[PDB]
Amino acid sequence: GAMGDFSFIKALQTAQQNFVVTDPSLPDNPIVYASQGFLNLTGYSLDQILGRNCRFLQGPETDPKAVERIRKAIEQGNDMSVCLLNYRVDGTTFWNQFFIAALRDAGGNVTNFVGVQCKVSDQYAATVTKQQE
Amino acid sequence: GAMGDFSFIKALQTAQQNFVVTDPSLPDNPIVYASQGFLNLTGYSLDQILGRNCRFLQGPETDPKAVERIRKAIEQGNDMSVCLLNYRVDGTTFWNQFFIAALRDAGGNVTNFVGVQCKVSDQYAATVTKQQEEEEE
Ligand SMILES: *[C@@]12=NC3=[C]C([C])=C([C])[C]=C3N([C][C]([O])[C]([O])[C]([O])[C]OP([O])([O])=O)C1=NC(=O)[N]C2=O
Ligand SMILES: *[C@@]12=NC3=[C]C([C])=C([C])[C]=C3N([C][C]([O])[C]([O])[C]([O])[C]OP([O])([O])=O)C1=NC(=O)[N]C2=O
Repeated sequence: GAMGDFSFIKALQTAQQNFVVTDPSLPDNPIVYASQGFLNLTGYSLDQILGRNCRFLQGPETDPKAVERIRKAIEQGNDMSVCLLNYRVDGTTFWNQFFIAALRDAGGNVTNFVGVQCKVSDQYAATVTKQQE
Repeated sequence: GAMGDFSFIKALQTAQQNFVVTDPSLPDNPIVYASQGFLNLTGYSLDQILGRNCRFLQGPETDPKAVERIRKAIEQGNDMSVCLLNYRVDGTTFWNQFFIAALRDAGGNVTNFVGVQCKVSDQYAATVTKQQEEEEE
């Protein structure tokens, strides 16, 4: 039973609270801050996270074509998105649809990236990957 | 058959988020960084934003009780989820659902705030302010 019973108000607030911030000033664009939401999704504690590129969430069966695409996406310094196979701290798997935006200072330089992460269904993942031509 | 699930909506909802960063170390906690999404939604250019407390988005029909709760949260270094009525640069209004995330330095002082903002519906706003007040009883 799912059809009537969707709580879009909690869903939306949850949406706002799963994120990381990265610092492309630093080498390999590490995560430097992370939300509690992100902790709960991934299962990793802060100490295992900050200082790294969140490509650590990737693993064996992650699509490299997709990874390639999103790195290409981020390269000019702009706002793109992607769905990727991601591994929890316990090795379990989940689809991660996430959206990356650049933060800019008074010089119009990208100081930081912010990324909101959304766990999504196999069905969703099929869809978004099928639409690749 | 009937294809789809909740995660499709969640995905759509997270795609509507945009971001700012403020600096409470500075006077009056001004915006210092912003994403393109924040400019589009509000209508202001980057130049017109950076350096201002983002209360400039507020106006005459903004719930003052809500604004004050925000101020309390900020003073205490707490996170805060809230829906406000904001005004674009052109005068038009919209409901702003946003999450304020406290950020600390190594001394454990608040040095930044991260803001995730979101345009939401009259129905959303209605329901949410309605869910408040009850909470106050
Ligand atoms: C990670 N989300 C995420 C969040 C931000 C703000 C940024 C800038 C990147 C991501 N990534 C992508 C990752 O860091 C990396 O850019 C890609 O792997 C492609 O580049 P490489 O160097 O590996 O070729 C995220 N990747 C994820 O797997 N999950 C996320 O949530
Ligand atoms: C502004 N969003 C927003 C984002 C962050 C990260 C922070 C710290 C604050 C906000 N505000 C609140 C506003 O700046 C101000 O701090 C409050 O009004 C506090 O009370 P006072 O009485 O000092 O004004 C935002 N307010 C909005 O209206 N819209 C935003 O997007």
